[PDB]
Amino acid sequence: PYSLGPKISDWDEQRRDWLKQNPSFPNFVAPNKPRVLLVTGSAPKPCENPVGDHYLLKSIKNKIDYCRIHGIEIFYNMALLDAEMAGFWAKLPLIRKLLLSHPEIEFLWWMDSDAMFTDMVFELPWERYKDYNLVMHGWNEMVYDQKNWIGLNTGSFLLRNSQWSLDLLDAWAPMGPKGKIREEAGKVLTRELKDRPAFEADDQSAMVYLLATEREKWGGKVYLESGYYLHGYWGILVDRYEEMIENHKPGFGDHRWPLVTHFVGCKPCGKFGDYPVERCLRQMDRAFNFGDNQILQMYGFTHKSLGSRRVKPTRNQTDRPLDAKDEFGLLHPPFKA
Amino acid sequence: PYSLGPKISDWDEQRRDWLKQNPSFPNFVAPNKPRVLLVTGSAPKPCENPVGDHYLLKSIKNKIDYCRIHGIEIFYNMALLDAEMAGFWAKLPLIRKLLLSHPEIEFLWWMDSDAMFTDMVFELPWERYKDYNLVMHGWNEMVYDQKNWIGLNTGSFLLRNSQWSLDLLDAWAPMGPKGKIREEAGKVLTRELKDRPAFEADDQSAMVYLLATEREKWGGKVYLESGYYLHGYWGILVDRYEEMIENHKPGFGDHRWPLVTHFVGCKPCGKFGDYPVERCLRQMDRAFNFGDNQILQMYGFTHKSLGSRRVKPTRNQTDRPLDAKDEFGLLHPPFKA
Ligand SMILES: [Mn+2]
Ligand SMILES: [Mn+2]
Repeated sequence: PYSLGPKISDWDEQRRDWLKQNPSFPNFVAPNKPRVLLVTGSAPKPCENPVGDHYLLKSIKNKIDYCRIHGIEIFYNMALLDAEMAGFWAKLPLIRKLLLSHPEIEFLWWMDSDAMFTDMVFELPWERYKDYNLVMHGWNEMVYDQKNWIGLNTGSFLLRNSQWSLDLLDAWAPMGPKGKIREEAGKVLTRELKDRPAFEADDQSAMVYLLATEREKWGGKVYLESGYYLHGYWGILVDRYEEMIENHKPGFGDHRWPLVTHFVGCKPCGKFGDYPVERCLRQMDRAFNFGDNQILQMYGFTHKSLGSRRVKPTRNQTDRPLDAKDEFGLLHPPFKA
Repeated sequence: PYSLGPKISDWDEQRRDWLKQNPSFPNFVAPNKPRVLLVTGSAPKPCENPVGDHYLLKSIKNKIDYCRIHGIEIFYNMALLDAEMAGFWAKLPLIRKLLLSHPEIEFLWWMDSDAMFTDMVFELPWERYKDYNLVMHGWNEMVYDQKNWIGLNTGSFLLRNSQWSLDLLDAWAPMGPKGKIREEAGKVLTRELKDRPAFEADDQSAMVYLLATEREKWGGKVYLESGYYLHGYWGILVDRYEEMIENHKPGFGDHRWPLVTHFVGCKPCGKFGDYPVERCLRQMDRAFNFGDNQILQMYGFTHKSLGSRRVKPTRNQTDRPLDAKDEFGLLHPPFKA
């Protein structure tokens, strides 16, 4: 029987004792501000589609920028820790290892390489989640009533460092082991979930199924967020960027200015995507520049357009660089004070 | 004539005033630990040789890991701010912009994309530099006496946020403007510097020439460091990794375990390069794994060999993960306390 690791039952007590013995490493860097580790990753080998690595590079630059502004540490994984949990299941062993190795982290933010930050101002509403252990974008009706395989998203989620979360990982992993287990679990998921195509079990479908069938055990500590785009499906966002620039401003996080643009269905690095690679790549460039404009503007620059790598000044140089203060206070924000 | 920007003459007073008004952003994060921003970058377009982008991705992962452990923020530039200062000269306008935009940073650490951290334990000896404004790997005799074009290295250096440094940037830039200026400067540099081949002016040669011709003006505040490999030439280091693993341990930073392995002359993003690309990529793989083993060790894994992307456990999983303080104290080091 597959196991993520030796059973731990007293992790909340272990963390409590460790935190008391190591006050230099508090789990809350401030009142309503948990210590957060953002975790992402990609394969240790070059992309099968070679230009895909350039897009991975732009993706990590984008996350570096958001995390620098917001005081979040980053871990970038390139190692397969468990051959049975390859592919999109690889995040489970990695997450468990990081939680157990970093008792000082309160929340782990898993974020796919193909999920891009497009609101550099918006800060997660941490106080909203003080009584919750897992936060995912999604809708209660789609998950619990319809059992829709896209009723939630596992490409951008928050998981609290807690015994509950270790237990959740154990309950989530069973459909993952490569081979007959994952193949047959995929048949179950396609039969039981709404709108799922035929393919081996994936972690997102497995989470929908877990929550829909075991709601009494898990649902009370799960927050399905639909107020802002913790995950934002690219197809309904990327063509609207210029309208957002004209009508809105960074900071909204929702349809007015999405926190995350996530390129589900695109395969820039592998093969067999649902959308043409050329369309995906050009929209990924637009999303990158949409986010990057918010970084460059702190420094007096902007992209000439969302489709151009070239930048231009937004203002003249000055011999009093400290008299202004950037429009959105991202050079010296309270998240880093 | 070319100018990096309008003349500022009172930057030290401006920073002093800003720091007093913004005590939430001190320029020293600990008694003798300056606030440091590590700056790197790469050209905005995809590599002409697509696999080059994979190596840029491995490079930034490596820097993320070192900087997470050592409490250093990262800025990754992909924008050309000045068309005249193309190529490696592009770091001058970038550095100036970042210094003037981040008064809270005390040192900017410029590090090339082809420079990799290979000692994850070693911390820079900041107190050694308390009376200096520019720290580069090199030798006084090679720069000031021999005027050798490789007597110092500008691919990994520390520059203090100060008026002196603004003035240094102004004095360093004049040979940079692309075209006739850079071409004619290259003829002067090849004539005046020892061992320099014939090519247009580069920023490293221009720094040797500045210091050798204007030592009274600049030399007092420059620290040419040779006690550890703030820069380390890959061609003499990479073959010795096995010997280092057998005989030494991380933390020395020098010939026993180099802080930086720098792949000067390797150009995996372009078509040429001074050295055969095959050895370049194989040795970049080894340097990445040499550094990555120090990260993975914390988590109970190691690369199967220095040439392999695969990893293996170094120990069994446990239900008491917090009793093991990792060998080199990198999970909870004092740099992040
Ligand atoms: Mn995804
Ligand atoms: Mn270099």
